[PDB]
Amino acid sequence: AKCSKGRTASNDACCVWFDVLDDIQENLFDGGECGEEVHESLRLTFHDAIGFSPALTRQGKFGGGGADGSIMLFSDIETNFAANNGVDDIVEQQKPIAIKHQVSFGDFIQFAGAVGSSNCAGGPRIQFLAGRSNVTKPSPDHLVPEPFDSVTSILARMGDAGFKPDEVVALLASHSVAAQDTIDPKLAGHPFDSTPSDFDSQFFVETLLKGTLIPGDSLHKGQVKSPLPGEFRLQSDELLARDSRTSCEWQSFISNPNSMVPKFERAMAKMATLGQNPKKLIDCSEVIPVPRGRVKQPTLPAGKTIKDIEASCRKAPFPRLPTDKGTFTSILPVPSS
Ligand code: HEM
Ligand SMILES: [Ca+2]
Ligand SMILES: [Ca+2]
Repeated sequence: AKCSKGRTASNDACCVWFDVLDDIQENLFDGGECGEEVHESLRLTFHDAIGFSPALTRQGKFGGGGADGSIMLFSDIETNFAANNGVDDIVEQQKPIAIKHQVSFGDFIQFAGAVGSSNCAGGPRIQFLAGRSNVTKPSPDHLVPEPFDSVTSILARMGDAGFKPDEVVALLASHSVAAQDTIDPKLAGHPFDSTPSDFDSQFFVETLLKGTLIPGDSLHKGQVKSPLPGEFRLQSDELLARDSRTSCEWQSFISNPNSMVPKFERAMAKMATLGQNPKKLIDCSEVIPVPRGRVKQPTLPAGKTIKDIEASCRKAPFPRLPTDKGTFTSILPVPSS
């Protein structure tokens, strides 16, 4: 099929997505940047999709429709769930764009996450299927993991949704391009790793450092001490890096950084289709841009040593990494306008 600007797709119904791509790249994402709107859009993929619970369905209760646009269509309900603090900003930015292009909310949310992540250095190229229906119901509350939930709780929730522990760790590669706004609002924009525009393994390294700093005036629910000026640390990430159920796979992204993109891609393709049958969607994956940037070598931050790493994988020692020279410079907050 002939799409706009001389582009083609095997299925004519993919053509619309090239026009959505141009709009979000130029406007929402300020010229194809891996910044604030990308980070928010990637988080939104999870907050929409994870509202899916076979455990509830099996007890004769509504379990949620998964990657169905519900968080957007029913934003008034879902964005007031506690675990959805901070999501309404991006939902309200995205909603009129989906409507103006007459594409479904569920499809738009996943598309924005896939396009956006491809803008990050060394980023993924997530599969993109289209055809999700807008006709759904609001998610039940209490289906989105919180940063104060135990590893047992997070793994049981994610397991109900369909993800093994290794896949939970892979999905958390997203925290390599990520910041917080609502855990400590005064430190809004402080990222989870030193490189929030690079889809790299710094998140996995830096979460294994000993927490030594309270970045603001106090700690807050869901937060623990951070290791580096400018960085923010979630309670949950700290625990998952160190728990025996997840610690080896956490370290695996440091030992074998080349695996991060493929494992994230596979887990995201699954997440993006919770509540859907791919065989009844169309494959518009070719619309997603090809990411740029090499696989970076993970390093220890300037001023840190191996003694600062709380190595937690029983079977295998923490890999030998280079250490950045000199003294550490505080990590810049992520810009937002
Ligand atoms: C496994 C349990 C998870 C927990 C407990 C968790 C928790 C959080 C929290 C507390 C924040 C900061 C929210 C705020 O204060 O602004 C956050 C941000 C983020 N999360 Fe996670 N998350 C998890 C899984 C995921 C998954 C599966 C993805 C997507 C694949 C994801 C993508 C992101 C992104 C990209 C951000 C950055 C948002 C921004 O910069 O505005 N998270 N997460
Ligand atoms: Ca949903
Ligand atoms: Ca990073």
